[PDB]
Amino acid sequence: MYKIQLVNQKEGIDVTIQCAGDQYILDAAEEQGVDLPYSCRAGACSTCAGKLVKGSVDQSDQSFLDEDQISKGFILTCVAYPTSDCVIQTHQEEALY
Ligand code: FES
Repeated sequence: MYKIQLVNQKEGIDVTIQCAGDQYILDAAEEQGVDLPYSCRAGACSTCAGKLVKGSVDQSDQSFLDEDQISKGFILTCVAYPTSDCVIQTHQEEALY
């Protein structure tokens, strides 16, 4: 399983969880007691946006983020399967706007 560090100083989040390659990051976090934002849970909005600081994901079901947003590291945590150990900033929807 992948090691996923989730951070947000404003929200008081600083936790590293395990996530299998076949579970989405949001779901693994919520299963482990972490309170992350989401609404559609289907990759079609920005509510669950996070930002990769390090690592990689497979978020190929996502349908919202453009190529420049992806290039900067943004991810939709509700449809992102980890493909490496990651460090992710949570609650990053503002950084898109
Ligand atoms: S909650 Fe809408 S894309 Fe993740």
